[PDB]
Amino acid sequence: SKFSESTLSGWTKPASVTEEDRIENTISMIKSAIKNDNNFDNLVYEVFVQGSYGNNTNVRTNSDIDVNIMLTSTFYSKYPEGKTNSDYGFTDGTITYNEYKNLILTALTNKFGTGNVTVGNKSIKITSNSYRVEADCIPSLLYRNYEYENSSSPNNYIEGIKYFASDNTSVVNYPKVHINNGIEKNNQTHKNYKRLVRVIKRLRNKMTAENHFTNENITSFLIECLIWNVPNNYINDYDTWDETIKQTLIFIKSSINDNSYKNWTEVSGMFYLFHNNRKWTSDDVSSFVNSLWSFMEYLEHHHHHH
Ligand SMILES: O=c1ccn([C@@H]2O[C@H](COP(=O)(O)OP(=O)(O)OP(=O)(O)O)[C@@H](O)[C@H]2O)c(=O)[nH]1
Ligand SMILES: [Mg+2]
Repeated sequence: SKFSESTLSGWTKPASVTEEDRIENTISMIKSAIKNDNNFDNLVYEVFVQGSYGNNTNVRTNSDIDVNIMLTSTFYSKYPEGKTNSDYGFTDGTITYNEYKNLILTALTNKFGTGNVTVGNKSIKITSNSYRVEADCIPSLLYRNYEYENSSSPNNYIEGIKYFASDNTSVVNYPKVHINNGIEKNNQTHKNYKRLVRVIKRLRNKMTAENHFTNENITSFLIECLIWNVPNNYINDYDTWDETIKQTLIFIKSSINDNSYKNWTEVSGMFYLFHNNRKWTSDDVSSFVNSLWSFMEYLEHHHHHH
């Protein structure tokens, strides 16, 4: 490629943490907002980091931390066919999602101030200078998937999250499963899986910045999922980032062309990566990979002259 091995390696680095305790302080301040609100006293819930910070795939220190505030004493379920809540001894919920969200908003408002809480479509932004909290908060309910492994046992399920965007469309994710699977792949690749994620994100940004290629449907989450689908041998068998990226692009192109991409899941394994309601298409990813291939000049220009 046109980039040195030193340059590529720099672009694999985790984003610097200019706070040392940013994740810690952020989780702790949000937890404090909830725990001191008496209206949560009888509720069970978890405050945890998801997205790029939860996966250690963040490439910019300035980016916002995604914090899930997940209710678990009331939850949603996916059952095997023909089963209902009463087959598992459950009610339809002692609190609705909107009631829970409004409690969360009150707690966050009391902690951070009404002018520093903004409700977006899929998250609540906290911009608190006083407590140094810059975070996207996702209030969710735990989602108990009993169907995936066909569990009739109330305590055996795959754990996800579910919430309703501000337009009331349903969103189901499996952030903890995603995190666990990404840790596993990192362990199997000598920590090079997440390094590869980070350098491909930085190269996407560089292609946009330098007017080579721009496609708003190529999200960071998509890039992480694409790289998670690269077989470990393409990461473990090479001695340079140049060659690792080269083989990654060859593999993704081949997999779109031979339709095997249709079996790829997101990192959680719980949804397919490509389908008709994703923001991206296979054409988008083909274009992205082709553009990266050209940007990196894996086909060297004539006489090494651009
Ligand atoms: O489970 C998910 C999570 C996220 N997304 C989609 O990914 C987009 C970002 O959602 P996230 O903010 O959770 O992803 P991320 O931290 O890894 O990436 P960045 O913040 O750096 O962008 C969102 O706009 C959503 O479209 C999913 O499709 N499924
Ligand atoms: Mg994010």
